[PDB]
Amino acid sequence: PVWRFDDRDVILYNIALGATTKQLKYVYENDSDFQVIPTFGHLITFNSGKSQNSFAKLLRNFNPMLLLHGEHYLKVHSWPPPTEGEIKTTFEPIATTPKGTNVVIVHGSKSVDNKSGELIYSNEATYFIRNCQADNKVYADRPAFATNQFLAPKRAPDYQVDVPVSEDLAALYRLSGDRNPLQIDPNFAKGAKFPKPILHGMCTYGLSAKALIDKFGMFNEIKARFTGIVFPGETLRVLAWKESDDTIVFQTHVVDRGTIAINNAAIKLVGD
Amino acid sequence: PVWRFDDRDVILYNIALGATTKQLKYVYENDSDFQVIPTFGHLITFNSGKSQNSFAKLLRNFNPMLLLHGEHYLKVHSWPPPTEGEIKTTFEPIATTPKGTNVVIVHGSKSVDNKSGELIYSNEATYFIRNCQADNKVYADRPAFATNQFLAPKRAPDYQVDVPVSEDLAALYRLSGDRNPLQIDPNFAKGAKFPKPILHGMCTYGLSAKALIDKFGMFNEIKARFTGIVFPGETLRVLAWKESDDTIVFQTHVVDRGTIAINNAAIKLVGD
Ligand SMILES: CCCCCCC[C@@H](O)CC(=O)SCCNC(=O)CCNC(=O)[C@H](O)C(C)(C)COP(=O)(O)OP(=O)(O)OC[C@H]1O[C@@H](n2cnc3c(N)ncnc32)[C@H](O)[C@@H]1OP(=O)(O)O
Ligand SMILES: CCCCCCC[C@@H](O)CC(=O)SCCNC(=O)CCNC(=O)[C@H](O)C(C)(C)COP(=O)(O)OP(=O)(O)OC[C@H]1O[C@@H](n2cnc3c(N)ncnc32)[C@H](O)[C@@H]1OP(=O)(O)O
Repeated sequence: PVWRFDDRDVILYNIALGATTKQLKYVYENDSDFQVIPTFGHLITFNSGKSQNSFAKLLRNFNPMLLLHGEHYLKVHSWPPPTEGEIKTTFEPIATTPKGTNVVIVHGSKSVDNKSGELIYSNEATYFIRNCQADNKVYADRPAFATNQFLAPKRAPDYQVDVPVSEDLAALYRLSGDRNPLQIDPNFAKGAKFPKPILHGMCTYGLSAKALIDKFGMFNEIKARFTGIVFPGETLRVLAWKESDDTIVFQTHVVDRGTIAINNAAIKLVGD
Repeated sequence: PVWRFDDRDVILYNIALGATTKQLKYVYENDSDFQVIPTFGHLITFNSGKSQNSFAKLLRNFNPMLLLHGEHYLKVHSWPPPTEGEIKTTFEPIATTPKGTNVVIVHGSKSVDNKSGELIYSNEATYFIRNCQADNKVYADRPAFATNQFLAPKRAPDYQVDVPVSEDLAALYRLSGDRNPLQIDPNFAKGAKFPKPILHGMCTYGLSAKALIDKFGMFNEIKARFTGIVFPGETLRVLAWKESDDTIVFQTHVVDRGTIAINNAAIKLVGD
């Protein structure tokens, strides 16, 4: 379950989240401040091989076509996140909860340096799966940040910014590891009850992450709920509330349809 | 000297050349017509290890910073080009010719399938190197197509298309293998007497090739002279003439400055 990556991966990922040559630190591997947007650490989800599917042991009548990314939580334990090297990931179940004819499963992971043993990333993916069953069980504990609902305060955001999503971004973003046909193949997306392919939840998430970093700087911790779908070609609106010296609460909206794509979300800033 | 590549490399390359999700044949690995734009075969130039620099052994006063891609010839011998596998490449010098304080050097290569021995690609790369010296020598015979002038006919073009070059295109394109700082680092480009980083010769070429394919179909042989620089953010204009059942002659102009970027160029269409 070893993920091998280098600056090519870093740059291909950063570019997909909107890094331009105005920011050589994200797109040029020899730049003095070369760095990867920390949501990159989620990619153990897709590049750890067969063991990454171990959540499915707990599901009855699982059709991957009907799976949606429901929430994601990511912690970077070792700062800054590496731009090259080797990471070994170990997976474990956290919880399964029936929601009507749906299931919500929480899949937990730890990602270490495969050379040294050093803890680098921790992830908790939550899937919302339609027409699926599972036992009502809790298996493991979670950090508070991961279950914080991070309700936006009832006041205007301290910061707001629009982020265009290219019609072709899913095709580029998916090269980072998530080959799900759902986001590229119209006939597959049609079988999952969408009128055309949708945008990877983790893409919206990274686009939001990137926008927040330009404004508030780097973070080592992130959690969010995917509350509504995004299509390639649409324009996102990232709303940000600075709730402490440390913590930025946010929402990502779809300008075009007036829905909320990301809710119950926050980042925790690395300090100085 | 083994290049390992797969659908990811293919799609990453296709996108940099302007392939969109309207063309799933170029950007989705499970499309039944999944295929790579054949200029992909030049990439042995960058993905074959240290032996690929062997041309420099014939050079005196060589500074890589002062190197420019001068001409390029590619033949595809095995149709269609593979979208995954392993290719072993071997290189030979073809010619060195001093032009005043410059050197023109031609670097020959054959790229086989590493498992089978099958000739996949052949390349002839011509570099124009400023402030360089070399002997006046001819080492090898060359195909007619590689040395053809392909004079643009006097009549009006049969076909004409504009191809906009994103200002960020260099940053994506170079992930296909060519890591030269000339195209990304403004400081290095300044050392080369360019007011901003230039676009990769092979990108202009691939962009041009892509546009030619959308109109004329697939080709298995291509040759072009790089006669003018291109800057990312500029608009290319491809000019084309059908000169036989086999052969399409072209040029690529830079609209913004009224220069000729690619001249003395043709493609050989794939048969029936
Ligand atoms: C190899 C590993 C593979 C793993 C990665 C897989 C590949 C990935 O590429 C997949 C993707 O990227 S898919 C795209 C990203 N996600 C989305 O777009 C989801 C957008 N949100 C929605 O369509 C709805 O919130 C929707 C449809 C999810 C739910 O909305 P509703 O149908 O209106 O459900 P609702 O009636 O609101 O809620 C029922 C109960 O579920 C809880 N809940 C709601 N949304 C949730 C969510 N997003 N995550 C977790 N739980 C959620 C509610 O609390 C409710 O519970 P309760 O009744 O106890 O209050
Ligand atoms: C393993 C790793 C290897 C890596 C390899 C490559 C890595 C890459 O990153 C490199 C790139 O992509 S660099 C960018 C691409 N190239 C360009 O943009 C060049 C555009 N062309 C020019 O600026 C000029 O034609 C220019 C500057 C090239 C020449 O024009 P001039 O200085 O005006 O010279 P001129 O008076 O026109 O001619 C002098 C003699 O040189 C010959 N010549 C001219 N252009 C040539 C060319 N493009 N190719 C070959 N020979 C050329 C002329 O024939 C003339 O010789 P003669 O008088 O005997 O005929």
